[PDB]
Amino acid sequence: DPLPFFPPLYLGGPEITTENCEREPIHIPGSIQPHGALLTADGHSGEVLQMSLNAATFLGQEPTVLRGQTLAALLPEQWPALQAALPPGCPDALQYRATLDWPAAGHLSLTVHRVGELLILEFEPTEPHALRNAMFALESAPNLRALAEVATQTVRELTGFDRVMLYKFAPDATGEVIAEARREGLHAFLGHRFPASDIPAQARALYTRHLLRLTADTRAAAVPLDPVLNPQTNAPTPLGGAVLRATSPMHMQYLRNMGVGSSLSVSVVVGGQLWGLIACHHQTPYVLPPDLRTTLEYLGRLLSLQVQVKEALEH
Amino acid sequence: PFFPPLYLGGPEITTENCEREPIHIPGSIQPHGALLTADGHSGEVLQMSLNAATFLGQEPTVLRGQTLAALLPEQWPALQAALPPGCPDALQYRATLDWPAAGHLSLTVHRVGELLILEFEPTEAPHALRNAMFALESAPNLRALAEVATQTVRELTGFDRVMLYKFAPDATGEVIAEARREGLHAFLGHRFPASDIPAQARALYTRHLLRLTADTRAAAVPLDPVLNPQTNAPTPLGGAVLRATSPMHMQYLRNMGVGSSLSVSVVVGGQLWGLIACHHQTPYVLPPDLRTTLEYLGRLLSLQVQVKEALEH
Ligand SMILES: *C/C=C1/C(=C/c2[nH]c(/C=C3[NH+]=C(/C=C4\NC(=O)C(C=C)=C4C)C(C)=C\3CCC(=O)O)c(CCC(=O)O)c2C)NC(=O)[C@H]1C
Ligand SMILES: *C/C=C1/C(=C/c2[nH]c(/C=C3[NH+]=C(/C=C4\NC(=O)C(C=C)=C4C)C(C)=C\3CCC(=O)O)c(CCC(=O)O)c2C)NC(=O)[C@H]1C
Repeated sequence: DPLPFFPPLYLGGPEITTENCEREPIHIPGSIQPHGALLTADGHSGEVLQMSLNAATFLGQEPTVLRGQTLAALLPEQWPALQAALPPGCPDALQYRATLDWPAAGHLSLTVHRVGELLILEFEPTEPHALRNAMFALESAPNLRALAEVATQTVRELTGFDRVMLYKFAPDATGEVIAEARREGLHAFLGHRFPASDIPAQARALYTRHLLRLTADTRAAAVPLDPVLNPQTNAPTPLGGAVLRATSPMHMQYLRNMGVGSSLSVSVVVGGQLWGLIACHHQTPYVLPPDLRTTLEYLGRLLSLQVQVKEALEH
Repeated sequence: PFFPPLYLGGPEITTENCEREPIHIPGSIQPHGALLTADGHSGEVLQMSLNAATFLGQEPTVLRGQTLAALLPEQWPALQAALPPGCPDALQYRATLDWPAAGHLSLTVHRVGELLILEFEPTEAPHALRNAMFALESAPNLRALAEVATQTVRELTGFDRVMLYKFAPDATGEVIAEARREGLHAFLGHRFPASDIPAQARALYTRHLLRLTADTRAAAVPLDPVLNPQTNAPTPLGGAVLRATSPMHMQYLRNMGVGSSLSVSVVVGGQLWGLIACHHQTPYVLPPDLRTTLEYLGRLLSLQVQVKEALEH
């Protein structure tokens, strides 16, 4: 039965069980994963409102100094570019990316998107023809099976992940692994099917708009935003669109129990519906840098197109 | 059918027989790169472009005996695996060579039956592609998508004019969006006859998704031999971006005052929906890595055109 979200934990909401699963507000956890930092800022003035508690250590500045400046002063070269790329009223799915040379922290990748009157800024550390070669190989795959196999093998070669699967949703939202590339010694998930509740209906809705989520370390504690609520609204900060967003503790338990230290998946979206996932596992924690993740994002789109094409060749 | 090419004493092309010029088999290439053909098994260099000596820095005869194994040691096994016998002519493999004579070359290979076609071009060596991808996806409708696409391509390439050129059901063409330098004629809204891109050119553009005329006044460079030794027949060059352009079309480009031209096919439901069409007033060799960006954009636009057309119908 579909039911509306509970309030999050920090607003006195209940703790989540196998029973009320589908009502966790996974988009507003009030916290981020510790391998990057996040700031929120007023979309018109550029006043800095919220920051992750670890921000001082990524950005090399005291909180009170950060919060006491506008983005115009903090990001003089990027602030006008942000404002042109992310105009008021734009969708929350639109992202702008730049690379910064920050004194204390080396090269940072900056990813920005806009939710209403809020700008959300994510900072992460950042670092030949493999993509072009893959694009052509995908297109020349003769059928859906060969496409799925080429796609899994390519992603594994690009990333070094221990396991890369192509998980396909059935009409009842039960899923099935239809191809996989895996490290020697791992047991096969190929052909196994998993119940629909493994990915509850509110996650699948989110996965249709924001096409990549990840869990870099399934044992890492989440880092709170400070303050936790958006001071504009005294309400929760929407983090659906932020890759740094904390993963559900239900899903992190489900991962640790499998022996997985790192998770990542890309949505494959066909005709406006979530067709399936490029899901990846690593046994140890593992951070895939932003520019490599971009390659996977591009492959997500290519695969969406090629899945349509291969399936049309099939009636 | 097709007329024989000129160099096999076929008729010269006119506006009476546009549909029959065998543009895939011109027997020549554009001079900003070099092309070798080679045997699929032996790696034996069978044809070369008369300009190969320039790019490769090799005494002419040296090449036309040697083997790819010898000539490209690191690459030759990769090719063997990447382009297995029986693969499609559409499948391409690329690498960057740090080659003694020329700082860096791009190498592009595909296979047509028993022949490997190798293309060499100068090359080199950020977020504009990722930023463009998200911009295309958040365009609210087909019109805005067209506008974003043309603007994005112009910004990435510096081309004087970028158009989105949409085919009607009878293959009449219509410019539905345009991004252009100040002080050019506007082609926005204009419609053109089907014959401007004849049926044989459209079919070849459904399979091979990018072509260009880097300089509308440059002479083609012959293949030597012109005929493939294997077959004593013309080498198919349709999958080669170095292919000499139709003189008919070079005449069209010159009459419009274009000096450099490039287009990318937008393919939806197995059919040619339209083209990203680029003009420059002067000669312009777009480097391979930037062309790759446009090739990606072509696929992304193909996806988004279907998405957007579905939310009208
Ligand atoms: C009470 C709720 C439970 C639940 C919730 C849940 N699951 C996700 C996300 C995912 N679950 C996945 C399931 C699988 N991963 C596999 O490898 C296999 C099979 C071999 C299955 C069936 C997957 C792939 C995801 C996607 C995320 C990822 O790739 O890591 C969420 C949403 C988490 C988030 O985005 O924060 C939630 C709430 N899962 C259960 O099993 C029950 C107990
Ligand atoms: C006897 C036939 C003639 C003919 C042949 C022909 N045309 C092409 C290719 C193209 N024609 C194009 C037409 C236009 N480009 C524009 O910018 C506009 C409008 C402002 C039009 C109408 C285009 C875009 C192409 C594709 C190539 C490109 O991007 O430049 C070919 C094939 C060329 C080749 O691949 O070698 C041929 C044989 N053109 C005529 O006008 C008639 C008289």
